[PDB]
Amino acid sequence: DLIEKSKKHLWLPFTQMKDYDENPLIIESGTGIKVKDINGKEYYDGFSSVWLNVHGHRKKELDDAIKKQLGKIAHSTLLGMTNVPATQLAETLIDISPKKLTRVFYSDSGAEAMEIALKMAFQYWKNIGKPEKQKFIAMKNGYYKAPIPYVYRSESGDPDECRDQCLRELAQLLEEHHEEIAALSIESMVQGASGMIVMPEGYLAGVRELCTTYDVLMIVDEVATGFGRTGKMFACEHENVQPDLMAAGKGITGGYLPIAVTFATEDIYKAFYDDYENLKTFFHGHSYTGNQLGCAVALENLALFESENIVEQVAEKSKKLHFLLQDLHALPHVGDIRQLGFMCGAELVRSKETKEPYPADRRIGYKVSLKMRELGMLTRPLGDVIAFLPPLASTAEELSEMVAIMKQAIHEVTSL
Amino acid sequence: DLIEKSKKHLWLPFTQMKDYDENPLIIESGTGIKVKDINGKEYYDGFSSVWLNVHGHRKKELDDAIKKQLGKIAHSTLLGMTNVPATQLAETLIDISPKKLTRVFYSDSGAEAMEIALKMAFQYWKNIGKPEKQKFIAMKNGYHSYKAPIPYVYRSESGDPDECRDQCLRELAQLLEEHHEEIAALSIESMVQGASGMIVMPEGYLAGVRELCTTYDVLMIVDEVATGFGRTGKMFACEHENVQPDLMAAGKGITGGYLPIAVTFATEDIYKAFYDDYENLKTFFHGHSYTGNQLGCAVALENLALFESENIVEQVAEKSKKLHFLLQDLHALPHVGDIRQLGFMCGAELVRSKETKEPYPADRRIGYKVSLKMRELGMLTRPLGDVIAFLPPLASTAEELSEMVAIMKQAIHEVTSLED
Ligand SMILES: Cc1ncc(COP(=O)(O)O)c(/C=N/CCCC[C@H](N)C(=O)O)c1O
Ligand SMILES: Cc1ncc(COP(=O)(O)O)c(CN)c1O
Repeated sequence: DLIEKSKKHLWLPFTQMKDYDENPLIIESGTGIKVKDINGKEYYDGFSSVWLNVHGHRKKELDDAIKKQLGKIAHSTLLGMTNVPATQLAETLIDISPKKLTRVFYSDSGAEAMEIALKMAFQYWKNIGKPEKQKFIAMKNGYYKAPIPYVYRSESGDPDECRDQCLRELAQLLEEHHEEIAALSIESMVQGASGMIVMPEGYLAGVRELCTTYDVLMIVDEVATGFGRTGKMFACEHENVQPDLMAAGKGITGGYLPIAVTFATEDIYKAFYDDYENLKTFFHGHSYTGNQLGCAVALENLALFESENIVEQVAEKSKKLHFLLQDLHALPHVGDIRQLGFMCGAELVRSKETKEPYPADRRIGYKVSLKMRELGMLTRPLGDVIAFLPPLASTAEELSEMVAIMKQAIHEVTSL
Repeated sequence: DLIEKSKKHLWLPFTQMKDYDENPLIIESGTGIKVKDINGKEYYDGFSSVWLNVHGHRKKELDDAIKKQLGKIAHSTLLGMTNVPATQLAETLIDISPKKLTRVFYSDSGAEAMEIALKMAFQYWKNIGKPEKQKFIAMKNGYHSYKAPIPYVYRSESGDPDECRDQCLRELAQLLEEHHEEIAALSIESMVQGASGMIVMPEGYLAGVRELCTTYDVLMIVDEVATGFGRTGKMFACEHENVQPDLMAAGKGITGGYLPIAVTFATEDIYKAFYDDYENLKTFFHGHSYTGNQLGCAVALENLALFESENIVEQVAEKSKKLHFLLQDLHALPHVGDIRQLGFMCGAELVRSKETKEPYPADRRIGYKVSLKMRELGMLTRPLGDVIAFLPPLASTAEELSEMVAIMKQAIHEVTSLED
C-alpha cells in the first residue's frame, strides 16, 4: 500500500503526477552505484541521484562522519555566530577552489546559492556607489539575453565560428548596455538541463575577458558541474577562469545531505564590511545554514577527493567513455552525443541528414527513460536529450554496462 | 586558530561581520538545551537555534533514526519517483495537518516552502482559466503586491485589541472589494508576526482573514515555518482559530532541529489543477534536487513519533502557563514596554520610557547590547531590533525556563539602566 499511499499524499518536484500514477517507483535502499525498490528490484543510477551522488550509496566514510558529528552536535546556527565544521569546511573550500575566491556563504540549495549570488552582485554595486548597475544578463537557455555556442544546431557547424559569433553578440550587447548591468550568470562550461550543451573551447574565457573589460560581475553556476563530474574540481579550471562569484552544491556532500555555497572575491566581501549603522550588511540567510552534519559529511567527502584522488580517476575513466559512448553514433536515431568528464548526453533526432527533432508530444525522451527502468537503469531525459551523469565512483566496466543498457533501450523504442 | 579562521574565510548570514569580529563565537557541542563554545563556555539555547530545536541537542532517539536510516540509503531523488521515509512522513504529515491539506510538496528550507506556495497559488489560476488572478497580498512587515495592514495593539491608537482587530479586517475588505479579480493569494504568518517583532494577533483576526479570503476567491497562504510543530502550544498555530489554509508552509521544528526539511502543504483542489497528460503543460515546474532526503525525513518521522509519545504539544501548553507568570517579573523593569507570548514564542519590547511607549533610537542598539550581555551571562538569543525574542526548546523544563528568564531580566536590567 506504500505505492497506493505515494499516490494519495505526495506531490513530486518537476513531475506530472499522472505519469507517476501510471508508473510508480519507491526506493528502499541502495549500495555501490545501485538502488533497490520496495518490491525488491535493482537499478543503476545513471543520473547519480540528479547530478550529486559522487561515491555511491552507503559509502563508508560519509556514513562515518555523520555518526561522529552526531557525537558532538547536529545543528547550531550561523546567524551571528558560527560552529566548528562549517568553519573548517570553509577553509578547505577556499583552498580547493579558484584562488580569487576567498569567502564562503552557505545555504541549503543550488537555487539558494544562485539567488544569493544575484543578491550580492546587485547589492555590491549599490554599496560601492553605482546603483545604475541593476540589470542582469541571463545566458539563453540559462538554467537581457545572450546566446550560447550551440554548434550542433548552428549555421556553420564550426565550434570556433559559432563561439566567436556568440562572443561577438555578447560583446555587442555589453558594448551598448554595460553601464546599467550588475552581473552575468552562466553555467560553468555545460548547460545542464538545456540538453547537456558543452561549451566550446575558449567560450568561458571570452566571457571572463568581456566581463572584466566591461565591469559586469561574472557569476558562475557550478552546481551541476562542480566537485568532479567535469573531470576537474570545478569546470572553470578547463579555462583558468576566476569567477567573481560562484555557486556550488550537489556533490559537495557526496550526495548525502543538502548544503550549498556561494564563493566570493575579497573585493566583493569588503563592500559589505563597515559599521552596522550604514545598512551595508548583506541581509540574507536561512536557518539551517552551516549545518554541522552537512559540513561534517562534506569535510570527509572533501578528504576522499584528496586521498582516493577521485578527480584524476574521472579524467582517465572519461577517455574510455569517449570512444565507448562514440559507439552510440551507430544507432540510427541518435543525432548527437556530447560529454565533458562524466557530464554526458545523447540528443535524439528523427533524421541524421536533417537533424530534425522528434515532436515533443511523441514523448521520446520520457519513453526511452521508461525502457531503461524496464532493463535496470535510472536516468532523466531533458526533452529528447537523454542525460548520462553517473557516479564518479562507477568503475570502467559499469561505465561500459550502463551505456549498453542505455543504447539497447534507445534502439528498442527508437525503432518505433 | 578556528577564531582567526572563522574571521578570514566565512561570510555569515544576516550579520555584519565587523560585529562578528569584535565578538566571535564558535559552537563545538551541545547537550539537551545547552551549547558549549570552543573555549569551553556554556549557554542556554534561548532561541532554540533560531526556532528549530524542539527536544534538545544530542537526543539519542533522533541520533538513532539517522544512523538507522544511514545503513539503508542517505539520499535518493524525488524527481519522478519517491522513497520510503518521504512516503511515510507524508501520511503522518497529512494526519497532523488540517483537514483540507492532503498534499505534501517537499523542499530544503522555509523560504523555499513559501516560494513554492506562491508559485502553486500563482500557477493555480493559470491552469483553471483565470490568469488575471496574479497579484498577492502581503501582510505589512510580513517576513516570508498590495500591502495590507495587520493589527499591532501596543502601538495602536485603540490600546483596545478588538478595535485594532476589526479595523484591519475592514481595510482588507476595502482592498479585496476594489481589487479581488487581480488577486491570486494572500500571504500571512500563522498567529504571530515573528521577524516584525513577535507581534501576536488578536483572536479571530486570522479567523476573519480566512472568511474574507473565501468570500472573494483569493487563496490563503499560511506561513507556519516559525510557528509550526509545537511552538505556539499547538502542532500548528492556525488551530488556535480552527483555520483551513489553502496552502501551508512548514520547516524548522519538523526535524526537531537536526536537519533541513521543509514542506508546502496543498489542498486537493490545488493539486487537481496540475493533474493531466503532459501535452497540456499542466505540470508544476519546480522542486529542488535534495527534495525528499531520507535522513531528514527519517529524523522528522521520529521527531513526530516523539511528539506523539511524550505529548510535547500539551506539555508546551502546560509549561506555557508557567512561562507567562515567569515572564511577569520582566514587566517590573523600568524600560520593558511590553511582553508578548503565545506558547514558547515570547518577546519583551524595550523602550526609552514605558509611559510614552517611545522606543530607543536605532543607532543606540539596545537589542544587540542585551543579546551580548545574555551571552556573557550564559544565554543565547537574537533580538528583533529592540524586541528581545525568547524562544526556548520545547523540551525545556520548568526550572530551565526560570533560569533563562532570570538571565534575561538580569541582562535587560543591566543595559537599559546603563544607557542613563
Ligand atoms: C515566517 C518565517 N518564514 C521563513 C523563515 C526563514 O526560513 P528559512 O529560509 O531559514 O528556511 C523565518 C525565519 N527564519 C529565521 C531567519 C532569521 C530571522 C531574522 N532574519 C532574524 O534576524 O532573526 C520566518 O519567521
Ligand atoms: C545550473 C543549476 N543551478 C541550480 C540547480 C538546482 O539546484 P537546487 O535544486 O539545489 O536548487 C540545478 C539543477 N541541476 C542546475 O543545473
